[PDB]
Amino acid sequence: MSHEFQLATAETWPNPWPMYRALRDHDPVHHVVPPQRPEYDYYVLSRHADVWSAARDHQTFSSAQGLTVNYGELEMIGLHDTPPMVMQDPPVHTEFRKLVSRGFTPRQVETVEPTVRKFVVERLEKLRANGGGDIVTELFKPLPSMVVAHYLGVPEEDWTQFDGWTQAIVAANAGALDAVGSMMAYFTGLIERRRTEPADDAISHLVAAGVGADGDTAGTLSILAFTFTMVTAGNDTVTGMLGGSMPLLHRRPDQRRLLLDDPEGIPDAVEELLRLTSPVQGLARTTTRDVTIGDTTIPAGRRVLLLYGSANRDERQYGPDAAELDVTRCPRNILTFSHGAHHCLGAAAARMQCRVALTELLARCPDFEVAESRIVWSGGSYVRRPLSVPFRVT
Ligand code: HEM
Repeated sequence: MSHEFQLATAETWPNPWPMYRALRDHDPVHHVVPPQRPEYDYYVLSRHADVWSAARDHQTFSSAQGLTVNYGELEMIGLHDTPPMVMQDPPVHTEFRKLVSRGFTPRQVETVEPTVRKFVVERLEKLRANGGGDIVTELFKPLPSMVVAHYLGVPEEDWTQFDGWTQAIVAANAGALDAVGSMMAYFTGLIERRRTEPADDAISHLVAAGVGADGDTAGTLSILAFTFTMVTAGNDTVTGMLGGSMPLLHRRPDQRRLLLDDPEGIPDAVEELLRLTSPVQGLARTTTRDVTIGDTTIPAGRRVLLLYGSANRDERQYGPDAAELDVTRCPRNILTFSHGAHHCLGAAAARMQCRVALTELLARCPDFEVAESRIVWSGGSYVRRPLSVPFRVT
């Protein structure tokens, strides 16, 4: 047990909630001054109201210096020259987002759903036949990779090779030189193909809109950067949502009962699971001006950690039962996908995967066991996701 603020590790991901509660109740605008590195001080926002408003306010809370509390981030990763879309502010962010958004419509979520369902069924049946097993390795890891592949217009025949690169990158993001090289090489070819054979995906749309046309190397690089953004955005997060939901469901048979009796309640249940798992538990911003929130003034030029995971658990927004699973809650203004300019492009895709996985878990493996104490969590301070979830089926 610890109620003192610290960036999470594999060992402290099981139960960050009391720490968050202490912040919300006693220091909602919390100044962190690392004793070993006081020059790397930063601030932490834990309440729903403050996080909601800060996420929206890109003018005051910029994404352009990076999304971690590490002040050397952009040079450390090698993206200072031209940061990716998630590290762009408007207006730079706006045009590119408009173009790629053409590949994030109901059509793209709908076309991949039968493929998602088929894979979920295949893997859950294998688990059922074997009385359980490694649900993360066999389902919750590979599934989101296929969906990201779909959104990038990777042909189905290349999904296995694409999974290989994805896993190396995801593990490293939590070097991957072979993977980064293979992927950037593969997409160079695919982008070229989309010049003459455009489909309905985000890459096809970027190419059709003339990004990279007429020797615009920088444009082409932006498409390549977007592929890396997608791999890092759409994988560990979904695995976190899926794996993180398992103990929550297991320990509430009454809540499973509600959905067994009314499967049409599953979409609402997905929102509640997204609220409580909040796979992106926090991301940072940089203040562009001094800003006062209550009795605290955050100086210009400092990182501010937006604790989405805490905002999602704030009793001021969701009541004294905010810590509990209620699949009929219908929570509004969840922070799981942030809010404002950078609102997750993959929200509908993530929701669809959760819906299909939950539907089939209840239909195919209703009697299951999860030992929460034996879950292994990934390292990394921003995304909360299991590497392994003990899973037994009777
Ligand atoms: C449950 C799973 C997911 C969670 C919790 C999640 C969370 C988020 C969050 C919090 C942001 C905003 C980042 C910020 O505040 O700076 C974001 C952005 C983004 N996400 Fe997701 N995401 C998920 C799944 C996905 C999927 C499946 C995809 C792709 C199909 C995706 C693609 C993106 C992209 C491209 C952005 C950048 C948007 C922009 O900066 O304008 N995400 N996501």
